Amino acid sequence: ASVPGTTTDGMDPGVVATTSVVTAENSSASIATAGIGGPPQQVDQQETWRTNFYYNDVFTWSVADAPGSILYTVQHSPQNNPFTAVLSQMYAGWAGGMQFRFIVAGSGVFGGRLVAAVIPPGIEIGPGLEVRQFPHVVIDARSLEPVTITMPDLRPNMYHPTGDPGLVPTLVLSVYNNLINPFGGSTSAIQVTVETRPSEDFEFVMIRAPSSKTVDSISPAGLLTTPVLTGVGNDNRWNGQIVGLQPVPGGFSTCNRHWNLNGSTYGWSSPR
Amino acid sequence: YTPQPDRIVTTPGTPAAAPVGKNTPIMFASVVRRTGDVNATAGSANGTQYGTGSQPLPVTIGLSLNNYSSALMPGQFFVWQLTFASGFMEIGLSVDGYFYAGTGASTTLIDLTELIDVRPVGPRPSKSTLVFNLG
Amino acid sequence: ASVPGTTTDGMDPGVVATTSVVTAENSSASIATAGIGGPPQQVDQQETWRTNFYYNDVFTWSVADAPGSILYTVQHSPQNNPFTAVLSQMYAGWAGGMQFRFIVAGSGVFGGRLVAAVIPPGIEIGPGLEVRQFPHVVIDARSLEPVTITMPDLRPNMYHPTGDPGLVPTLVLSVYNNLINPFGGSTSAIQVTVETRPSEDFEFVMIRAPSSKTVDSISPAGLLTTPVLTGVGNDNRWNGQIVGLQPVPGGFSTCNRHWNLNGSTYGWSSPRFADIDHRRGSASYPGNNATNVLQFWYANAGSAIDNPISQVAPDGFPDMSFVPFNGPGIPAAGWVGFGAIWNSNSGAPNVTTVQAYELGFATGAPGNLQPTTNTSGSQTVAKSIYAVVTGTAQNPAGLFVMASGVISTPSANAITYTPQPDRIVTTPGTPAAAPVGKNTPIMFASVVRRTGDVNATAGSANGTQYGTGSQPLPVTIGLSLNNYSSALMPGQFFVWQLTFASGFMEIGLSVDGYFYAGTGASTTLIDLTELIDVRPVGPRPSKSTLVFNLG
Amino acid sequence: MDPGVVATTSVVTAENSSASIATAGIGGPPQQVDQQETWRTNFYYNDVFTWSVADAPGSILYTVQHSPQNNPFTAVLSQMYAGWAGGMQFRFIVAGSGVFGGRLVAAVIPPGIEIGPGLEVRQFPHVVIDARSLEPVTITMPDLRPNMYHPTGDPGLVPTLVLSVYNNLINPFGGSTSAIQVTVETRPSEDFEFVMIRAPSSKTVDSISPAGLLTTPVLTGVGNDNRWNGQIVGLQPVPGGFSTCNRHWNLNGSTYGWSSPRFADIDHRRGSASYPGNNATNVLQFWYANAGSAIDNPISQVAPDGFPDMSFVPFNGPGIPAAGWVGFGAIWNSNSGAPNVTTVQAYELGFATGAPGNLQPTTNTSGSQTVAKSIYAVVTGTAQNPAGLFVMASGVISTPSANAITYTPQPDRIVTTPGTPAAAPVGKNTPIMFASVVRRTGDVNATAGSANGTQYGTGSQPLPVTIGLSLNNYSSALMPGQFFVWQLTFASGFMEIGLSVDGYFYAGTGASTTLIDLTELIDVRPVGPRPSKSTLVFNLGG
Amino acid sequence: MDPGVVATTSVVTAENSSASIATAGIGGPPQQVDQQETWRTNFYYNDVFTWSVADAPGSILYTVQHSPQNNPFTAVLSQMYAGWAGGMQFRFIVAGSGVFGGRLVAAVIPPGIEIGPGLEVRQFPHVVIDARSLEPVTITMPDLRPNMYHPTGDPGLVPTLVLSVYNNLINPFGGSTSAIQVTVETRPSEDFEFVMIRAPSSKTVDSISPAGLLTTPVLTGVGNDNRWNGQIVGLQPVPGGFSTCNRHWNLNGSTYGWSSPR
Amino acid sequence: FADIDHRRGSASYPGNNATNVLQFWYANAGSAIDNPISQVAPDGFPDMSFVPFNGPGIPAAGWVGFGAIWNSNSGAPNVTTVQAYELGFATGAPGNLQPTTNTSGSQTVAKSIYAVVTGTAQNPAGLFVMASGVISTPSANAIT
Repeated sequence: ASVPGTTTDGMDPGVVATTSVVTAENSSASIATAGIGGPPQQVDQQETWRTNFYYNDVFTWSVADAPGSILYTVQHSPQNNPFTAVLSQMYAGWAGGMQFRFIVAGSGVFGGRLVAAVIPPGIEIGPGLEVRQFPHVVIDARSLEPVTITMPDLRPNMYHPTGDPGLVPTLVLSVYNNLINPFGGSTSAIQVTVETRPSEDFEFVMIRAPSSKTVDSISPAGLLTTPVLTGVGNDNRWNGQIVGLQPVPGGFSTCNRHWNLNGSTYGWSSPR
Repeated sequence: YTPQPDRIVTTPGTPAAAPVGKNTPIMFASVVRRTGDVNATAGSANGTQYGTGSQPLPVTIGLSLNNYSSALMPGQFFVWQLTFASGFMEIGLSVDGYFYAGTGASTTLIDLTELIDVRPVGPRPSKSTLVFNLG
Repeated sequence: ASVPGTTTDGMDPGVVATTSVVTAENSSASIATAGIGGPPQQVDQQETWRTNFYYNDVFTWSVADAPGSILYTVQHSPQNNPFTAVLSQMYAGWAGGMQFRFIVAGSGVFGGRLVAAVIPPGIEIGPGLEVRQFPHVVIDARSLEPVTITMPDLRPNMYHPTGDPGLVPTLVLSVYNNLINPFGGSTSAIQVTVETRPSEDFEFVMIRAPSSKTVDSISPAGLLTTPVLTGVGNDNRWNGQIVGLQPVPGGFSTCNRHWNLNGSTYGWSSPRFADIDHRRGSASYPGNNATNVLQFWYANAGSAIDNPISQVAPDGFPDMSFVPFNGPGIPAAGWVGFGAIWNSNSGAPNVTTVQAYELGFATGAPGNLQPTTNTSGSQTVAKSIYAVVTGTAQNPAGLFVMASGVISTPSANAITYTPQPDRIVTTPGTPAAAPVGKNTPIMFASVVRRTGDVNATAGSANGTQYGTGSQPLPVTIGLSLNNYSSALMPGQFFVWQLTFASGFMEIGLSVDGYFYAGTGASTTLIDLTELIDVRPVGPRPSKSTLVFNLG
Repeated sequence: MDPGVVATTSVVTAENSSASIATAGIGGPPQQVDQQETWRTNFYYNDVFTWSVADAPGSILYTVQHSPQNNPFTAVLSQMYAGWAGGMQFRFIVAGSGVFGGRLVAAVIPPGIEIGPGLEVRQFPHVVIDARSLEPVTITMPDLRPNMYHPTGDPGLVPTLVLSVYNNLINPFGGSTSAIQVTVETRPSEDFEFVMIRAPSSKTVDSISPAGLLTTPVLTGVGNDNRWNGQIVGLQPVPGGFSTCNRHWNLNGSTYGWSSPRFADIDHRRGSASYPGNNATNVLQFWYANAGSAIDNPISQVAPDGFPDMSFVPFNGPGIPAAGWVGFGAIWNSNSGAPNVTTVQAYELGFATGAPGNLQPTTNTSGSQTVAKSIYAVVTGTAQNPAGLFVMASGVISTPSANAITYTPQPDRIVTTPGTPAAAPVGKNTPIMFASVVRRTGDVNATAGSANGTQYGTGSQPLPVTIGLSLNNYSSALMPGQFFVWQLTFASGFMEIGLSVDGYFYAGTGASTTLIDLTELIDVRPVGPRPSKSTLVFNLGG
Repeated sequence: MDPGVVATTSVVTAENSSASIATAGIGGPPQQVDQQETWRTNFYYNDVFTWSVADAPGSILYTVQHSPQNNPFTAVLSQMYAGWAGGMQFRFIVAGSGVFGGRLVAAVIPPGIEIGPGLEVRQFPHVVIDARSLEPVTITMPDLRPNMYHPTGDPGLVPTLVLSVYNNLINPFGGSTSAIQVTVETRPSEDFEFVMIRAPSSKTVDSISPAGLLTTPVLTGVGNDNRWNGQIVGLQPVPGGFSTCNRHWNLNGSTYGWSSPR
Repeated sequence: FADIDHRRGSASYPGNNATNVLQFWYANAGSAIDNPISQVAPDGFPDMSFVPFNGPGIPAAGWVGFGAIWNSNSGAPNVTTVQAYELGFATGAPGNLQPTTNTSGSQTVAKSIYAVVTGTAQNPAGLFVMASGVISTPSANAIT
């Protein structure tokens, strides 16, 4: 009695594609050296946030992208999942893997393949990075079942602290083979959606008070929120409603009332 | 817009916002009234006047209280997703504090009146094209 | 034995996809809870109204819909199934889940996925809602077998009263991935049909009289039928038959006889074409001779003490900005009317001055008369367009103007529809119609006589003048009494289906009282001559584009 | 004991229940058969009929056929089922009194029998219902059919239930109370079932029997007349009768007259114009045409659309005429008409004979001529032979001084076309006429307060009723000889209002000419058809 | 038979009694549930309403909500209990006469329905009450609620009991007597229970509906006017009307005039 | 904290000479059709009662902001009538100036506190005043 591949459950991983970085000794070492933070917390395997896949990002794959061109890049972090980012406000450290589910919304008439490799930490990410010379999994554009890969937690640290996570692996989806629409025309692009889920060895180690360093001090996610860019936030020059974005093709250099990510300024004005 | 990059007073020592690939620096526009026309607001028949700033005021307020040194290594963007009524587009934040969106050599002002959802996606490399399509 | 999958029975679900909320002990905690209404009514899992899937709503899925764009969202209600909606007027409360079966009309050459999530009842649904971060399933556009998604009854209440259900879960089926049609050409959309069958735990509890009134604002499907368009039914500014709809690109704002979903008006002028009467206001005339002059009446905006709705204008005074004119040349458009002057203190109207007067709102009377845009800080004005041999100059004076109006045109050939969107006055604090997506606001035209030509007939001898109004008067009459605050969820519109002789056009009605159509950037008047019948569809969100299949 | 408890109860079956269920399997399984449902174990209201003392023993009061519209919940279930079979239980509740006496017959007539005066119900298998009975009498209607099931929309031959007088109603008092009300309550029997589910879009009964068209606000809110667009504040009876045919629509899809139901405009193109006096300064313009020259009106040729159907009053000189119909308007020349600037005035229109000499009022439209004379002075007067009028549709009443003349029109001034049905008082019932407060020329500020009684203008029937009747055909929706009756409930009383096959409205006031105010009126309610011999109730607040 | 004997009796339950008691355990054990108590096995006076001949058939005479203030002993028990659940039994006693006639409708309106002129009670599951009836007609009000229990002070959605005219009252005499009195008697049902005991200092109804302010001695003893401080000996009617605004206080906390009450 | 902007507010100057005159601007409340929330007053208007003051006398505990008057036919502000204008509510503008609290029947009344050469007497004129305000004090000593 069957389920049509066309439709997938949220708990359904699809086809589990393995990679040479994903091993048993890596997982056993991950748990054995994550135990220094204490017992594993939020480890109950029947929770809704641990079994279901939740949306991370979507991206466009077109026929104008050469092979080796990187389309999608995710750093290993608990901010990828929307539920481990909420559980990280009350825990002082995290350790373990994460699973990424890819759904390629192509038909049988398309051609070309994606590639998927887990970059070890310490490697620069950008153009000239040859994904296809890593341990990799190819993904066809005519794939119907979703394909999933596990990101192993390849760390030099024992655990990752919440404020400073340290060095983390990176997952890249680049063009393995050029997408080819045999037809010819303006309708030459497809979309691939990434859903993320914590693995079986993902855990948080020690608890901490949420009145500690808050979400405005560990990541700048709350600096740009929804009402700020619509009718609340003002510029740092004129005190007016931000109603547009003006691109500068030649570049500029603003010194006064401009703060970097190091909490410093080169100007002469307080932030008001 | 008045704050043209050819006339901005800058102390010696600040980093420069340079275009990285197809990504280009952006500056946050706002309607600023003039001494040529008091009643000139957005959509005026006399012509709207735009005042542009480098960062939003809540962003530079929150940047002056906290430190994100262990959040973005040099050469990485922090990217938010801005979805509109028609399309969606992405802006990114550098280490120096400048905002980067990928439009290439285009200088058209973004309308920004149909913005509905602003959400973050996390750290991304600097030499990657942020997706921009208003339709 | 063997079905191929191309043919599915009405009792056939196909593939069943439960996301994370269809649990057995949830159904057990819902069945034992709903006994507070007594024995469960209409529970028998052999009846043909609850074992077969039935049509609820069909909707299109174009290639222009971005991921996350809302295609089809319904709340948990008996109205999602036709026989359950029939028994909903028979019963007085319900509890239990419902099965939603989706059929995708797509070939194997299409591509793209459709997400489907069950929203918990406490979540406000609007622009900032992200659907794909909920427990969901995806449905491909190449789905041959139908997919059923059972929406359970998650509720903080015991049972759901039909009058006040409180908090109900919501099924949202939005775009997961862009539908691709790798072929170019005219084919850029497919269709998805939603079938609905009540679940194994659906039940009704109490009886009530057939269709007894209820706290739940009734669905506004009865205030707009077919005759309204091709028969009786008049306008808001004038009393004429609606001969067509015209789309205005940019928007407009009318706040005279306009009532919102929540029964309220922002302005004067109760919905009835009676007459215009005032008592306080001054009359004056130019010229040293009191013979063959033009009378000049004005009062300030706020002396309408007898008006029980708002003080800013007398009842029936039109919302037309004044066109300033001087001399024997008659003005271009405006609101004239056959009327007279009258004095106060038990005074009857004067015999020798009955004439056509044009009315309006001015600023700076009686000097440099200027047109007025805002109602606040203004003054109402009225002056004759023809010659009358007498003038009165008493400080207490008033008008008597018939309520039906016409448009004064100097040469009167083709002209322009009146009033324009730049000529309608507005009270402060008005809501403004804006074009959302490809949907533009529309405005209903009618045939109105002119002072230059008495024969303003729709035939030969010059094109006609189309007088335009905001919403029809039977809609305002039926909506000035009832309250529809909970009938339609804000951010969507109640869409109907007009059926012409060679096509169809969908018309939506928002929460502001305005009407929307997906004509696009066109100013072409659409003629209602071949319109046959009107069938209601129901709630549909603003991201969906209405069809414009015209012959 | 019929409470809201768990309850044992007893759902009484029918005599042919074993063969009703078995042969109704041709539609498949029986649907909505479950004996614990609370729509099947309770009696619900079906109809009320009036049993008066003036009825013969054996005269039929209440007749109804076997149908699922006899129950409020089987009729609700009937839109989603294309076929039904099974019996029904009827309960009769009498209002009655201890001092009243007389019996009734309830019996089930088998199919193939005519129902009328010749039918003798007392020899059928029946039950007897007293007037003074406390416990309501229950009868069961078996489903005696020549078919296997009754499809909705064409049910075939059905049994009939007939209520006849066994002994005539006696009141030992005398007058005052001379009628009683009996309530029929209807419950499905044991063998009642539905078969063969259908889409609810399919509908059979589309004639409410003129019902949903007259709701309550129509009278305590919106609602206008047929003469002016005035708000309805009163009903006033007239004894003797009246005739109206302008915007008066009968129960079929027809009318006898002009003037489509809309207050837009009056426009006529061809007709002669004149003015008296040798001086063409400060005169009264007089326009005339004959009856039958209206080519542009597609309904009737006798008048332009919107012309008032009143008789012209003969007046001359500077005196303002009493009563009448005036409206603001102007005269326009032909040949791509642009009107003359120097003539816009109030004009009194109407019907005369012998224009422009000795003007006499007219009663019949045949042999008459339409006239239009100004009441106020105008500085120019034309006399061109092709000329027309353009008069607004809403009108006011011209008056010499203030005070209050009478309600206008009187029943004798109203013009009729040949072939018009006349209102006649039948029994103690008498026709009514809907009143509205209208503005006048002697006093513009005719607010309903002090400074004499305000002027009342009366039309025939409400406009909502004219609009909702024009489209639909009701040739069988009301059985001739009866009227459809609504039940108005005030704050301190109630009244029954009827509606015949001719569009007229009736109330049982008798010989009284007093206006009845809908100030304290709250709600109306449909009842159904009821015969003309029954007097409508007049338990008002007085 | 309702005497002061040992008695067998019959305390008639409700249709949803199995689910009313079980879900009311969220407040703990059920309190004041004992079927031999004499405040639960007898009918007591609740309200009287006048049914006149000048009322339309279907006009609402008596409307009341499901509440423990409908019984004189559950309202007494209500000050020491912060929550109740369960049904109630209503009995209607008509004064009537043999010469009077006409029926009434008693039915339980489910929650979520407006109560007024548009409501049609005759198509509800109901009981019929004659004017000339000897034995009083009993209806049971089930506790149909969207909550588990009704806390006192904010009971939520409750069913409503509506008395409407089935057939209008007729008097074949003429004038004189043109109204009748109907007495409503109220008894708790089988599943009625209290939960979650509270201090009696807590109070909900503090407006007597202007009641305890006018007692009897106010008129046959102490009591003064608003103009002079004179003892009240009479009431005198006036036809046509009058206006007083000096020490005349309306039902809100306001007046239109001077002269504080002293 | 945005600027105060109002169209068609009456402006005048007392006397006949236009040397060291004090600029007077007033507009009735309920006529400022500029906000989507209410028409009682323009945006950024302080909720302060006007303390009356004449001649060369600095007012006290008052909301003074830097402002100018523009012609409504063009929108261009006038050159010389840029001063620190007291912003508040008053009851009677052409006669004696008195403070007020209620908005019904009061009027938005603005007046400069230092001497301005000449001044616009145009009746449909408009008033612009910047967002933030400083304190009008007769002396250098602080108050409550």
